[PDB]
Formats: sequence, structure tokens, C-alpha cells
Amino acid sequence: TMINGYEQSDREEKIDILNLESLEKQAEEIIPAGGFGYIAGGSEDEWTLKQNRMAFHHRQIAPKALSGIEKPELNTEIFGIPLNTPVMMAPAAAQGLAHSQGEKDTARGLAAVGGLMAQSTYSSVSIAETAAAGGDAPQFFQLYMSKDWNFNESLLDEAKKANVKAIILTVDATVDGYREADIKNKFTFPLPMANLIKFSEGIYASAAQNIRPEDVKRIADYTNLPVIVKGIQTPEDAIRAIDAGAAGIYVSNHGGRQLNGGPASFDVLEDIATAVNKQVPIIFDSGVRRGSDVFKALASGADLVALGRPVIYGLALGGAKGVQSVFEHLNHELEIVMQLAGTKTIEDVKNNSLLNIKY
Amino acid sequence: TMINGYEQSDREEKIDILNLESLEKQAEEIIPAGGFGYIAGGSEDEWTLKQNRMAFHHRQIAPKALSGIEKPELNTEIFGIPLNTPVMMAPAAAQGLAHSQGEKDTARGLAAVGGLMAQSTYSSVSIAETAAAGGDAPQFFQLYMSKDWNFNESLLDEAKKANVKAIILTVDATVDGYREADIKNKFTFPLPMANLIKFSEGIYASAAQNIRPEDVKRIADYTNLPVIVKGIQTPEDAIRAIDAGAAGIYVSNHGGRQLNGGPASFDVLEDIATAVNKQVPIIFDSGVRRGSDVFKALASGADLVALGRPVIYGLALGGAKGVQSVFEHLNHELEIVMQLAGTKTIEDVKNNSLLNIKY
Amino acid sequence: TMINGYEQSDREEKIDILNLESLEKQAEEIIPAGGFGYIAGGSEDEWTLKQNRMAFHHRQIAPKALSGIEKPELNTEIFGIPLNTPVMMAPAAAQGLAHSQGEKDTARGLAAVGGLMAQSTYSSVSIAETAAAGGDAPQFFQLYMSKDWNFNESLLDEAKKANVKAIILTVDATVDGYREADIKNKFTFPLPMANLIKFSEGIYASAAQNIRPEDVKRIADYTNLPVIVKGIQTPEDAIRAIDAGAAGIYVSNHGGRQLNGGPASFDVLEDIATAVNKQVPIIFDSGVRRGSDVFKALASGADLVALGRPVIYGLALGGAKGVQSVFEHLNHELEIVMQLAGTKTIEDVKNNSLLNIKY
Amino acid sequence: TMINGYEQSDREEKIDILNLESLEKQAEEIIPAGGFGYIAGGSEDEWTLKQNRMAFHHRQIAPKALSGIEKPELNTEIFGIPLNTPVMMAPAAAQGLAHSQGEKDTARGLAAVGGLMAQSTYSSVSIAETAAAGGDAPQFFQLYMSKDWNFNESLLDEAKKANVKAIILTVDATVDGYREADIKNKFTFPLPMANLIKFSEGIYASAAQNIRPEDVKRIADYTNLPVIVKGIQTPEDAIRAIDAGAAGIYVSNHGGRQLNGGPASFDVLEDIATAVNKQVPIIFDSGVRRGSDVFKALASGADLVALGRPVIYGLALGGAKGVQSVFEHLNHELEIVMQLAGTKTIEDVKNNSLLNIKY
Ligand SMILES: Cc1cc2nc3c(=O)[nH]c(=O)nc-3n(C[C@H](O)[C@H](O)[C@H](O)COP(=O)(O)O)c2cc1C
Ligand SMILES: Cc1cc2nc3c(=O)[nH]c(=O)nc-3n(C[C@H](O)[C@H](O)[C@H](O)COP(=O)(O)O)c2cc1C
Ligand SMILES: Cc1cc2nc3c(=O)[nH]c(=O)nc-3n(C[C@H](O)[C@H](O)[C@H](O)COP(=O)(O)O)c2cc1C
Ligand SMILES: Cc1cc2nc3c(=O)[nH]c(=O)nc-3n(C[C@H](O)[C@H](O)[C@H](O)COP(=O)(O)O)c2cc1C
Repeated sequence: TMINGYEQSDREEKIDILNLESLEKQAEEIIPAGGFGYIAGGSEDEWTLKQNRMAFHHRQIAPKALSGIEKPELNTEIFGIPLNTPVMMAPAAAQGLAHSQGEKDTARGLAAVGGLMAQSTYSSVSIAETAAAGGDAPQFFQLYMSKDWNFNESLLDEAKKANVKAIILTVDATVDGYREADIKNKFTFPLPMANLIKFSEGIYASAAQNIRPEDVKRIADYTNLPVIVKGIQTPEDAIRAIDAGAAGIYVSNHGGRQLNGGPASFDVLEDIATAVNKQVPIIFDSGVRRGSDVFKALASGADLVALGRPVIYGLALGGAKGVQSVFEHLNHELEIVMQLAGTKTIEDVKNNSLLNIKY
Repeated sequence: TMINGYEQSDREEKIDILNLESLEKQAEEIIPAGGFGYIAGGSEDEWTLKQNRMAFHHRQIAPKALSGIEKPELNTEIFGIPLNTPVMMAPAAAQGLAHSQGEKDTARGLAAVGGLMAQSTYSSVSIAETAAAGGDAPQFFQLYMSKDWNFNESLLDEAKKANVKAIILTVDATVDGYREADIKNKFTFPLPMANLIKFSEGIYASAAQNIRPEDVKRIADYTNLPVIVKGIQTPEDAIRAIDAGAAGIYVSNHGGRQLNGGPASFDVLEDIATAVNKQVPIIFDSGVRRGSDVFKALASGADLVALGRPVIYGLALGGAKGVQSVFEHLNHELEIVMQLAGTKTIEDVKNNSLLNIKY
Repeated sequence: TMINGYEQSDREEKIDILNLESLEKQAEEIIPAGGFGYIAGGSEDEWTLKQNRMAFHHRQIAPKALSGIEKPELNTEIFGIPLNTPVMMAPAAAQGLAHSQGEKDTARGLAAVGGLMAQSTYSSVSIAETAAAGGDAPQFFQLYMSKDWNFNESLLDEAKKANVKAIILTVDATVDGYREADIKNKFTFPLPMANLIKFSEGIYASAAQNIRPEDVKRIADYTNLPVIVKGIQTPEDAIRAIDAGAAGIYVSNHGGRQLNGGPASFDVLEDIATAVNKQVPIIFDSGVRRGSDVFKALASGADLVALGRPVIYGLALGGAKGVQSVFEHLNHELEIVMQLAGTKTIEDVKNNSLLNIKY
Repeated sequence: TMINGYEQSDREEKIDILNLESLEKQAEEIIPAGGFGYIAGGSEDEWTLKQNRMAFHHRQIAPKALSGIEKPELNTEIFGIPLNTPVMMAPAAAQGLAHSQGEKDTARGLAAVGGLMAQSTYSSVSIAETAAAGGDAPQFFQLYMSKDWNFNESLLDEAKKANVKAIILTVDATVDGYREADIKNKFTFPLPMANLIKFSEGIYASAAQNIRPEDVKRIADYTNLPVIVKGIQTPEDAIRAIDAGAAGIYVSNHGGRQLNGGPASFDVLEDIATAVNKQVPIIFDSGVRRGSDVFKALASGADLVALGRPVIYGLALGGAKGVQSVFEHLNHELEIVMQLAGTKTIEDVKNNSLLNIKY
């Protein structure tokens, strides 16, 4: 399939996954060079991108002897919504760069593993189509605010009509990071932005760079849904968001694509969780690839753990069944760790105390 | 020699050893690719495998000036049993992957250097044959528990009949780690499991994933032998094992094959030893390759130091005499360190205070 | 253009800059080998050169959520002089090695972005020509003291006549560092030193190796301009300079060209700033290449941030417009960071608290 | 020149030295493979060899602003003996491996720069010839003790007759380290041991492995010379040596050739110096190659700084004039650092306070 001379994947098949990191070298044979650069890249020298991986080495999981547990269970809840896994899809623009079906194959994959999907404002496919593809699989919607509230109120209405269970407000992207891969490729989006086209019938730069605490109160009061602030990297900011009416905190550095020279996401998670003190659920992302990565995030104060790039690569390699493969593989790796660590349930993982030796 | 199309080594000869690490590149020319992958591999990205080596850099041995010692002695005891060396063979499944004689050549090698051998439940050769090959060389037996106690009680009987002096209960392998090399090779064991075949006349997944402290009391009461819990990586768990009736603690992370993202074995040894406070002997393994590695383990709270992979490589390269070469080489390296450090006996090494500079 | 068989650049054009580090590999295709070695090199094994880059990893910038700022402003002042950017040109000898126009194209570049230029005593072009090229763009003059005060007083007079707004006294170069690249190239300056030729009508070794605190008082009293001591790497020395009559402190290790085995410039900045306690403005250089580098310097106690090598490379690649490109690129990168960090103005960046996690 | 089929260097010429590290790659083109391996090698995996270099990164030299010093002076004294440099020749066996003249060209080199030479028991050339070649240049003699005191007393007599000013007792080599290069090369010394041949007319294994504190008292009482214990790596051992009658402490790990897994020599220097509290002079070696290395050793508690390998390489490349070149080059690098650091004399370097940032 082509769209303005860009080759999109049409694959639909389970994929043999060695691990999630190795999906990147595999996806690069099939995703056009400019789109691939767009997905894999981070900002400046990609130091924060690299540290997002390294930082998991900063804590260690104790093997547990004589636990008396078998057959660990991945099931959990958020805002009373049941999930089969604590692993979820992070909001990710322009999945049409990977596959002709784009976000619809993502939604089907997530529905297949009973996991949570976050839709992006900057989707290749509209809110209604993506929610329709997912059936009754729970979805969140991620809003990029306009200076224009007529636009904000229209997308929130479309989201409410689609039965989304929460709004993610993304606040760490008021401007694009300096992304060298997009500059080298002279990359321009070859396909359209469904939700923007639709507003237009009744990029980062109408968006709003100026975002205040009153804007969280306002979205909460309009939607009457739980609102989650995404991009938090400090305790003070988690407190400030809860004070303004947030129902959750999404600890993220946008996969190292924004403020390069900021810390690895993992390294600020426990501090934020200590400040939040279980007042609201916490979602965590940026650098998650192995079962041990997920275990450590849950043990450090996360309730849910989101991936971005590994899923987009799986979407290119296998469409809906590709996405499914990604979540099944990470679930497998996480089950192994939970057994060896003596954590029966996801609540046991959160109560687990990590070692802090310096390597 | 062949067995279901798998080439086994028939070599029997002393081997020139530069060092134990270099045995891996040498063994790979002769062990079939899938078996080699099975032996060399660790779990996930093998970070814990790598750290098992690195962690020895975390403490340093003081050269001692004017010690007034010569001709250091490697002799020691466990449970009143005399050994010529504190270096022992860790329990290791399926030595038939390296050599037609498998565990029998291992047993002969260990008998030749007056060292202790641990037999594995998942041996290529039965308990009785392995004990027969070793003559009067002391051996331990390593049990993988079944949900079925009729099976546990049969292997413990076979072990008692073979004059084993202790039981090792291995508790860190209730499920296989995620081992990428076995997945890449599509590796299936080409040869049988002697002790299982024998039960069947009157893999990790009858075994028992649920292991409790009462199961240590039970094995001790049945066998009336000392029981050693293997896979301990925390002080709390060493205490919990002693409380349940363990006669020893085997500090091990299974050579980095299980819970990847757990600490290097060496890094938790001194803490465990401080908690144990010489109430019971301690065995230590995972990453041991040089004389200084052994010295540091003994100085940090070990009574015995076990190897796995370096011996299996030596078995492939030289059978019984190959195994012997491995233990003679490590003994040489350890004698040098003991002389330069001013430790006359193995008890002097345990009383040695290591430096803790950060490199 | 040639001068004693040395090829000089004549280019005049905007340059596409991926980033400032990548200018070095680009400049090397066009600057003759010996001149290139002179510019890129540091002293001994260049460990201090390398650490000047690494040390920026020692602190991290917090992304700020819900800042309520847009359109950050780069404007600032020193000694009441308005600048469009806190990024300035460090004093740098012999720009004729890069371009036929030398320091004149530098001056024009800096005037184009409304930034501050420091002239060097060891210029290819005289004080008067360089100041003439810059028009009304503010410039400082960097003095290398002679044992002969008749020479000092002549250059300070030439500087005063050119309307320079301050004197930089450089005290970290009483002897050349051991620079291996100059030894390998057998490098001899192929072009003359304008300000020295001019004195001679009415290298490091008349200069003065013995520099005292009375020499700062003396230059201040003669010129009646603010005097800034450059090369400070300790709090005690910043205090000693202020005590002797310095109006500013220039934290610098001369781009790792002098005392190899001394600390990275960044690593002593906050200590010096704590001791100085805003008594005088602070200029910072050595290893600055990205927006995050500049943000971190300002946040750690700098008022201005100077570059050397990246500008010289830009001068070779594009003359006046090349230099301009360098400052526009670093300004862009700095604007992005300021937006994501929630710092509206340059005073907000100085009030920003950096994270101190260990990587 | 040949000796039992081994090619020896006959060169006599000043050598162009980029730096001391680069002498190793240059010497390897001319020294036969087995001899080269003997000189360059360390023990086990050479980790301690590597750290001897790395550890100099653990402290940093402050550039000093406004010092008011010029023309730094390298002159010093030990036991009232004047030297032109604090850089000295460490005792080094078998210099005949590098050059037909062996230790005689070393002695002439050291006499040319007014530096101190240590002779080795295991010299290619006798005590009397080496002392004769050096003229009135001060020399020390390094004793390897025999179980036989008739041998000890004969070499000490030969040393006293040669006007040596002190005895070094080397105590860190009671057995050879495990040196892999000598094992790979099947290396056997192709030339004789002059001082042993001479005893025989009226390797490490008659020597004495058992060395006590009474043996220091005994050598001091017999020779009536100052006795220096070499190989000290702990404060306790420096105290124990002073208690037994040592007149100096030689902090050394034998260039990383002995106890691999022991600390870098530099890392224990300040502790030893704090314990010694200037009761006796301290000599320091193992990993010294740059001016900054020497400055840091002096600043950390050394009185003299010895080299081994860099001199042996220089002896191969240029004989007497080669050795001279090595000491002149390191003197140059040290003069530069002393000027930039504001240390006029060698006593000023010892009073210098190093920075301790972690890199
Ligand atoms: C190609 C791509 C598009 C993205 N689009 C969005 C987006 O529209 N909204 C958003 O809030 N975050 C976006 N992100 C950030 C992700 O939500 C998430 O924080 C990140 O991808 C997690 O890091 P990982 O890719 O290493 O797992 C995007 C990330 C990628 C790689
Ligand atoms: C090929 C192989 C088979 C093993 N089989 C067993 C086993 O059957 N039982 C057990 O308790 N440990 C087993 N182990 C773990 C070892 O007992 C030991 O902890 C490990 O090999 C030590 O690390 P090293 O190989 O670096 O020395 C095995 C290890 C290897 C490499
Ligand atoms: C080629 C070159 C010439 C220099 N000339 C001078 C000079 O004449 N006076 C001076 O005070 N500093 C001089 N410096 C040091 C710079 O002022 C500045 O401290 C340094 O270049 C900053 O490090 P950077 O090049 O990594 O940004 C020079 C540096 C270079 C690379
Ligand atoms: C080839 C060689 C021979 C040596 N011979 C002796 C010796 O006979 N006696 C001794 O006390 N130390 C000996 N050493 C150790 C040196 O005295 C010194 O501690 C070491 O070479 C310093 O480290 P460096 O080579 O990195 O500078 C020798 C070292 C080398 C490399």
C-alpha cells in the first residue's frame, strides 16, 4: 500500500520475537527511511534516549527463595476498569507510518491481550474508527491542547461519544525537541491527521505552548472523566498536577524525544511515587523493553507500564497480530521474573523492595 | 561418538590452560552449536551474566609485606569431610552435551584433585554410576523437587545408597529464565535424563514451582543428611532457610541463567555472610574464573567456591584429565595470590580484610 | 587565498548545521592539516578535553509541567551592555588559520546575532580593523601581559581607542600545554600577529609567566575599564581575583589545551559561583556544544557562555555568515530547552535548580 | 648483537618522544617477541596493570591563577643526596633483553640527567660494572633475599664496595605472578644473571619466600645503610616496616606484575603517606607516564617517582641517550604542569592540594 509515494506495511501475522530491542533492526528493513528515523530518533545527541535503557541497571530484583507461590497473575484495574496486563500502549502519533491500518491494528492487538490503549490527537485514523476497531477494549484519549477551546471541546466530545474512560493531557511537547534524524531525512509527514481534518469540517507550534494548572481543572469539569497529566519528571510537578485536579500522573520523558539532558524516566519514578503516596494511580513509560524493566517500574511506584516504539515496530512487522505478539512476549518475560521473585499478583510486585547496589 | 545425531567429545588428556575464561572460545570449536549455546548462555540480555564477572572488581586484595609465610595450603573440611581444595564442582545438568562419558569423567577429575562434586537431578548418567566413577571422593546430590514425594523419596534413597554426604535443594529455577540462545538454536535435548528414566521404571515446568520452608525440614527429616538451600541472594532468605533446618547456604544466581536484572552473586555475598554469622557453612558460585576471584569469595564469607561452565568446557576438551586440568590451574592461581597476600591456610583467607576502593 | 603556502578559506554563506560537534569533521576537509591540529588539539592525552564534554552529564535539567510560559527570550546585559544572546565568542588567536578575513568575519557574525565578541592579543588582524568590522557590536579585549608595561599600556590604549567595553586578562597560559598534534605536524604559524607587528613600529615564553594580583589592580587603574580574570578553576582564586579589583570571573580551562589532569570546566563552576555569590558577573567556557550545555552553565552560576572551536570551524565553512549560523543554531537549541524547562527569560534559567543523579 | 640467538639493540641516539605510553608500540618493532612480552606483561587479566593508569583520573590538579611564580625547579634531595629531578629509575631485571649494554646504558642515561638509579639483584650486568658506568651518579641497590645469608652478605658487600647510598628490599615477589604473555611465548631468559654467576665463584622460587620484620633490622645492622621496603600497598605495612627499622617506604605493586586484583598503586598512596606522616621519605611507582601523573604522586605524599617500562623501551630505542631522552621528556611535561599549577619547587608540589571530583 502507498499514500503520496510512501510504502505502508499490509502484514497481518504473529511474529517470532527474540526480544523487544531486536524489533527495531527488523522493522528498519520494511519502514521507509524517513518514517523509521521519525520513530527511532531522540533529541540532540540522544543521551537521554540511551539513559532511559541504562537506568534500569540502577536497581536490582532479589531472587526470592522458598516463596511458596506458583502461576503468577498479570490482571489489574485502573479507575475500576479490569485489564489482563499492567502493560499498555503509550499514545503515539501517526501509526500510518508503520501500517496501512495504522491505529486500528494497534487497537485490535490491545483488545486481543485485554490491555489498555491510549489514542493520540495526532492519529492517522479518527477517534471513532480506532474505538470501533477495539470493540469494548478500554481506551484513553491523549489531548494536545489548542489556544482555541472550541477545538479542545470538539475532540473531548468525540472522545466521550467513543466511550474513552480517561483523558491524558500531554504537557512535555509545547515545542518539538531538536531531532537530528528528521533534519538529516528532510522528513515531511506524507499522510494526513484524521482528527484535525475532521475538526476542519465543523504542528506542535492553534498548539498551546502556554499550559497552566487551570487548564487541567477545565478539561476535568467539561469531560467529567479522570484527567492524567503526562510528561511529569519531578515530585513538585506531580503535587502541582494533583492540586489542579489530576486523577493520575504519567511519568514520562516522551521516550527521550523532547528535553535531551533531562534524567532517565526510571530515575525520577520512585521520588514522584513517594510524593504521590498512592493518592492517584501512576503510569510509567520511556525505555521499557524486558520483563525485569516492567517488574522494576511496578516495584518503584508504577501502577501501569506503557511502551511506544516496540509496538510501532510490531505493527509494521505483523499488523494487529504483530502488536498482539509484542504484548504476549513482554507478558511472558514478566511472568518469569514474577515467579523467580516470589510475586504472585501485580499488587505483590508493587510491594517488592528492589536492591540498590551501584554498577 | 554420536547420540541422536549429536557429536559428543571422546577426548581424555591433560589440557594446556592459559586461563578459565579462554576455555569457552576453545570449547566452541568442538561442542555442537546448540549444546554450546545451552552451556554459555544467560537470560534476557545477559547483563547479570556479565556483572557476575565485573563484580570481583568491587573489592581488592592487599599485597601483604613481611608476612613471614611460605608454601600456602589449600586443604579444608566441610561437615567434617576433608578436601584438598576449597574449589568444588557446581551441580550442572546434561554433561553428556560435552562428552560421551558425561558426569563420570567429571567425578574422576574431582577425585584426582581431592575436591567435592555436586551431582544434578538432571544428569546424563545416573546417581549410582557417577558415585561409582568417583570412588571414595566425597559427593553431594542436588535435588529438583517434584509435586510428587514418591519421586523425591526415590532419588533421596538412590543418593543415600550412593553414600552422598549432603543434599543441595535448588530453589532459584521454579521456571526457566528467558534464554535467547536456546530460542535462536531451537535447541531440544538430544540425549536422555538417567535419573528420570530410572524413576519411570518403579522440564522445569510433576517439577514443583511452589517451594516452602516446610519442604527443607521434610528432606532433612527423611534423609538425615545435611540440607543446603541453593539460589540465595538475600540475608532474609539465608535466615529463613537456617530457621527451616538448612545445614548450609549456597549463594548463587545460577550463573546468570535465571532472574536477569538481579545483582551479581559476589555483590550480595558479604551481607549474607554477616547475617549467617558462621552458624552454617556457605558455598558460593556464579562468575568465578581466576585465583583472585576465589580469594575474594573466601575473604567475603564463603567456605567453598564452585564453578560450572569452566569445568564443562574442560570436560569437552580433555574428559577426566581435562576436568582435572581445570581444578589444577585454578589451584595454581589461588596459591600465588595466597603467597602474595600472606595467607598460609584457607582459614587465613577467610580472616583477610579486602579493600573497598570504587573503580 | 594563500599566505606563505597556507590555503585559507574565502567562503561567505549560511551553513546547514546538524549540530556544533559535527562542524569539526566538516572543517577538517578544508582547513590545512597543521592548522586543523592547532585548533582541535588539547594537551597530554586530551583527557581534560574529553571530560569538558562528559561533565555536562553530571547534572540534569527537569522538564517543567504546567509552567504557563511561551516564547522564551534570549536577551541579557553585562556591565549595562545589552546582548540578544548569552552566547558569546571566546578570545581565540590566529583566526587567519580558518579564513582570509580572519577575526573580521567573526566580528561581523557576532554583530549579526547581537552577541559579544572577545578579541585576542594574538589576532591575525589588528584591534582597530576587528572593532571597525563589528561596527557598534560590543567587544572585549583579551590581554596577554608582557614583562614590558610599555607594551601592555600600548595595546590597552589601542583597545580604549577601539571602544572595547572590558579587558580580559588571561592567566592560565604562562606556558603552552604539551600539545601532541603540533609536535606531530611540526606546526609553525604561517601568518603574522597584527598587534605585535604594530607594537614593533612604535610565543607564550617579553610574555610574563609571573602574574600577580597587583597586575589586575594596575590594568584596572590604567584603563578605567572593568577587568575580568580568565582561567579560574577554584573558588579561592575567584575570591583572590575579586580582592585584587576584578569586575568579573571567566571560568575556563582554555578548552583543555593547558593543564591536562585538571578538572572539566563545568565541574568547578557551581563552587566558584557559590563563593562569588553574585558580587560580579561570571563568564563560562570549555566544552559547550548543545542548548542543554548552555542551559546547565547558566543554571550553575554563569551569566555568559563562550564558545571557541565551534565558531572557528564555522568561520572556515562560511566566513561571516558561517559564524552567524553557529550562534543561530545554538540559540535555537537553547530556546527549545528553555520552553520545555519553563524558563521564560535568561534570569529564569539562572534561578533553575538542576537535578544531580549519578550516571 | 646476538646472545644465544636473541637480537639485542645496539642503538645510541637521542629519540623523538611524542609521550612515554607511545614508546611501547615503538619498542615492539625492535625487541624480540618473547622479551617484549616479558617487559610489557602483567598478571592474570592485567586489570591491576590497567588501573595503575586509570587511577590518576581519581584526583585532579587545580590550575592556579595569579601565583606570581616563574621558571619552576626540579631539584630535590634524599638522605642528603642532591638530585636534578624527583623522577628516578625503578629496579628492573634483565635490561640485556632491550640492549647489548643493558644496565650500563641505563646508568649513563641517569647520570646525564642527574637522577637516581636503582640496580636489581637480577641484573644482566654486575653491581661493579653498573656503578662504574654511572660514575659519581648516586645509585641504590635492590636486594632479593636468599634463605642463605652468606649470599645476602656477599651482594651487600659488593653494593657497599660500589658506593650505593641505600638498599631496597623487594618483598612483593616471593612468587612470580601468573603472567600469561610468558606462558604464551614459552619464554626462557636467553642471557645470564651477572650477580648470581659472581656469587657462584666464591628464579623467584635458595629465593626466600618467608620474609619477616627481623630481616629488615638485620640488613640495616649489617650494611649500616638506609633500608627501604618496596611493595607496600597498606598503611599497616608501612608502619610495620618503619617499626622494624626501614629508613624509607617504596609504594609499588611491581607495575601490576604480581597480585592482580590488588588496588592501583596510586589509590593507596595518600593513606600510606598519612600513616607515615613524613617520618621517612616515600618512593612511588607503577603506571607513571605523564607530567600530571608525577605532579599528582608528589602532591599525594611521594618524595620520589620511579618508572620501569618506559625507560626499558627508551634503552632499546636509543641506549644511554635513549634513556636520557625519556627522563628529559617527563621532566618537560612536569615543568609545564608546575608552572600552570603555581608550584615553584618540588616542596611546593608536595604542599599542593588535589581536587577529588568523581569521573
Ligand atoms: C513515533 C512516536 C510518536 C509519539 N507520539 C506521541 C503523541 O502523539 N503523544 C504523546 O503524548 N506522546 C507521544 N510519544 C511519546 C510516547 O507516548 C511515549 O512516551 C514513548 O514512546 C515511550 O518511550 P519508548 O518509545 O521507549 O517506550 C510518541 C513517541 C513516538 C516514538
Ligand atoms: C549448563 C549448565 C547446567 C546447569 N545445571 C544446573 C542444575 O542442574 N542444577 C543446579 O542447581 N544448577 C545448575 N546450574 C547452575 C550451576 O550450578 C552454577 O550455579 C553456575 O553454573 C555457576 O556459574 P558459572 O557457570 O559462571 O561458574 C547449571 C549451569 C550450567 C551452565
Ligand atoms: C585555536 C584556539 C586559540 C585560542 N586562543 C586563545 C587566546 O588567544 N586567548 C585566550 O585567552 N584563550 C584562547 N583560547 C581558549 C579559548 O578562549 C576558550 O577558553 C576555549 O576555546 C573554549 O573551549 P571550546 O573551544 O571547547 O569551546 C583558544 C582556543 C583555541 C581552540
Ligand atoms: C621487566 C621488568 C623487570 C622488573 N624487575 C624488577 C626487579 O628486579 N626488582 C624489583 O624490585 N622490581 C622489578 N620490577 C618492578 C619495577 O621495579 C617497578 O615497580 C615497575 O616496573 C613500575 O611500573 P611501570 O613499569 O608501569 O612504571 C620490574 C618491572 C619490569 C617491567
